[PDB]
Amino acid sequence: GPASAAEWFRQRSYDYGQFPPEDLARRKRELGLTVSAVLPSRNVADTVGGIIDEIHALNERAPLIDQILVVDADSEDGTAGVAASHGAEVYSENELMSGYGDAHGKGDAMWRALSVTRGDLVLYIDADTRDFRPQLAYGVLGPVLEVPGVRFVKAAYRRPEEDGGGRVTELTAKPLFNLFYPELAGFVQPLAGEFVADRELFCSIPFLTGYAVETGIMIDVLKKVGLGAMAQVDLGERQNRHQHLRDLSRMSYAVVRAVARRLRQEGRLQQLREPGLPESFFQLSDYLHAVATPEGLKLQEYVEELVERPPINEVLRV
Amino acid sequence: LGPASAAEWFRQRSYDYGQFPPEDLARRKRELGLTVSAVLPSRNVADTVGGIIDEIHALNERAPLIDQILVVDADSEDGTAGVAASHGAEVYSENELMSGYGDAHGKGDAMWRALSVTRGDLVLYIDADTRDFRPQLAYGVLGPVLEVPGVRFVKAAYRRPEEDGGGRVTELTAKPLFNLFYPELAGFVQPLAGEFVADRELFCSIPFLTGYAVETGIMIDVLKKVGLGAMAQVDLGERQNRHQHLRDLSRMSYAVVRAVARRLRQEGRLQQLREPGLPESFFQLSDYLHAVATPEGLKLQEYVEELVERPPINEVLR
Ligand SMILES: [Cl-]
Ligand SMILES: [Cl-]
Ligand SMILES: [Cl-]
Ligand SMILES: [Cl-]
Ligand SMILES: [Mg+2]
Ligand SMILES: [Mg+2]
Repeated sequence: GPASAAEWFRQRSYDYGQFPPEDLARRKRELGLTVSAVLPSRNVADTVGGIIDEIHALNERAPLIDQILVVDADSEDGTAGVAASHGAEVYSENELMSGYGDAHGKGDAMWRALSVTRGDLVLYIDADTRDFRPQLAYGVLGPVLEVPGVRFVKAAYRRPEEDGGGRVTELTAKPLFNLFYPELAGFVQPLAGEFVADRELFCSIPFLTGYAVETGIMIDVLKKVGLGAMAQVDLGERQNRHQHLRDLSRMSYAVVRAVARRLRQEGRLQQLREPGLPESFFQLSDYLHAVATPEGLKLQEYVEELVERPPINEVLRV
Repeated sequence: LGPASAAEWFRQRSYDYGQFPPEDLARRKRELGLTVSAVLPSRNVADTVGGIIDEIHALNERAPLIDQILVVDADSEDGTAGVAASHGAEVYSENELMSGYGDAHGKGDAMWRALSVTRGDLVLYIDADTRDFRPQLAYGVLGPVLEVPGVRFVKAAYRRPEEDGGGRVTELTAKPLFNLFYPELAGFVQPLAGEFVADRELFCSIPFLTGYAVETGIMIDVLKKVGLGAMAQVDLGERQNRHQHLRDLSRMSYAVVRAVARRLRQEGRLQQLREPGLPESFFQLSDYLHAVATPEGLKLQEYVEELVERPPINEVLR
């Protein structure tokens, strides 16, 4: 395995420039591999159309993506119809793994998607990217297709200069990973939605359902394949999204919850509830967010249960 | 028995500074014979400490509340010392106080050492970098210590100029971490606030973490010492934001994480932190690894900060 974070960073970081699309396509045909691109799509009517159009144009020059799969996460904006009218295979998430109830977020979408992905490789992609450059499709395929032993590949990129990622990455994930999962500290965008692996890998791990999904995947893939089999590819620039700091806070909470849950399974965290601490203070699903408003201080409460899906292998018709 | 919930505490222990007219506070302070020291941990703040001291003096004219003003200077290159002295504050070098401990390890070291020169029954910590120092920044948090019996420790609450739950580190690191591991603290609007007051005995009876981890350690240790019902916060109105770079915030977030981790390890909630099989080269809590994307490629950068716990100053000074 890798000797240190730094040795991994050196051996397992690439630029998209090292994998021209033509070459990859040649290689893929040679390997006899297929690729499903999965777009978990929640109210992305203004963007999925463009992404699908670009994947299509890419496939013109170099056939790399076999299945374009949009999973509509109960959108109210016309997402499903936009995706459909641009030629993607579209599924509502309610209709997949239907015995599971209704959509419980990005993770649930990404997980359920596996039941209809046909490719040997599953490439997850963010559906909300505003100017989708071809390399957001193929860049991460580079190392899975060409480097022995590499099994999982994450995007790295920068906003429009030293980009350590968005705010949840910078202030929640990187700090927690440095402390608890030092092997993950070399990833530039550990929470990126573009990543690819063998379909079998994804079918064999649990998926956290909400925002914590990328966090749980990073940790579980690490434990499964080892750091040496993980890589990242510099894809250049990505206009980061805008969001309200107030809403990032609950996303940060999910990241925390995911680490805490994994720490508890490893046995590093035990007796999470402090003996002495009254029951009334203890409710993990209950997030309190104290704020100051022009009208006084207020205690806001958010209730989100941390739902987790089992390895879909265990639960899908074989 | 204490508050039965964070919401119960939030109602009973949150105040507005309007509830504590300074002249009323001054009377009660006089009646009890209490003195107050104001401690300003100062690193390169020549442009702001002048006003702060000035304003504190102006407030004492209407209502004597601060008996001693201590500027503890981190050997600023900007003439902080001269400014503060000429404005009539007492000035001390952080490296001269408690010098047997060597040179100072950042903000927390300076705050701890100051306890060797504060003579006040009560110690009020204040930010030295505030641009517009309003009167209530000097008296607001004194309200409950003085007027509410049972209350020993009071934290500032405030908003930036619809719903302010704090700066990025507070929002994305502290609140998430406290919600999970220290739910008793989730009602604090500004848990990492630099301005807060307690009795000197209390401060002398707890360790201080050095560096940026100090505010976190204090919250957790005060909580354990006196209980939630003895803590309060007071809304102080509008506080200007001092904005900084998302990169540098990452190191600060990591200090919050480190402070929580250490307390968890000491309680026994966290154990066997270094996973077995993880090569020694990966495990170094003082080394923060910060992966970034630059226009010249991906870069793994590294920040080193030794975390030091100063003992309760009572154990040093008999
Ligand atoms: Cl859990
Ligand atoms: Cl839950
Ligand atoms: Cl430690
Ligand atoms: Cl250390
Ligand atoms: Mg809770
Ligand atoms: Mg380290």
